[PDB]
Amino acid sequence: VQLAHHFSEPEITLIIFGVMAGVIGTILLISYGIRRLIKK
Amino acid sequence: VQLAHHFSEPEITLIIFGVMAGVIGTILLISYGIRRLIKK
Repeated sequence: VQLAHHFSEPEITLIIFGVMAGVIGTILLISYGIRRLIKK
Repeated sequence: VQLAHHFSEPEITLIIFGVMAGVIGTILLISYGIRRLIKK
């Protein structure tokens, strides 16, 4: 993870990041649900 | 995933919206995946 920005604050980069973060949270929830289904 | 610009003018408003949008997109993808599998 070497990112690809730093100077100034690209509003698009942060907005994109927020969208990505929401997707990641949903994925994490799905993984937990999948584990519950399996496990045992 | 609109990118033409025309919803949240303010940053936090758009970044927060993007995060919400990402979660929605993930949910849509899951529904599509389920359909490909074919439920019932």
